[PDB]
Amino acid sequence: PVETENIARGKQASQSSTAYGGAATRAVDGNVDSDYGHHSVTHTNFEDNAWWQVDLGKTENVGKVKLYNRGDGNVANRLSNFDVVLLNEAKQEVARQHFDSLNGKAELEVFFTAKDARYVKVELKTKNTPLSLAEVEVFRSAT
Ligand SMILES: C[C@@H]1O[C@H](O)[C@@H](O)[C@H](O)[C@@H]1O
Ligand SMILES: [Ca+2]
Ligand code: NI
Repeated sequence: PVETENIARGKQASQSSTAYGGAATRAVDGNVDSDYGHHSVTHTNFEDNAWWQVDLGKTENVGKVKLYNRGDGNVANRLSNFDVVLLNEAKQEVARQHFDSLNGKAELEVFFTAKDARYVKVELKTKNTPLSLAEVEVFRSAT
């Protein structure tokens, strides 16, 4: 049971690198449109262990992180073999979940057990592959 407010929206975002103009802030712009050509999907270099991060700006009790995959050009499978990580204000890991695949689905819902975190990170574990996210949404645990 989570709150409805997407607390990642408009927050400071960063990523390992930026390519094809795929600014990290596109994942927190309030637009889940997954077509790259519509300018709301991020893109890093083709590199090893690409990552993307949002800073929630303070410590929040997180219950759910929802990822929206890229949908055009059939390169959806680049979001595979990845971690979703929650960090504290000191940037130490407080939670981590591993996923093989989204299995063709446009989105993934990730449920955390009432974790107090300031940062949310997506980390690819794969070589020479870019990280592209249409959107990352984060919701507080319902109190
Ligand atoms: C933005 C570009 O989109 C194309 O469809 C891909 O083939 C390229 O690899 C790159 O990701
Ligand atoms: Ca977006
Ligand atoms: Ni179009």
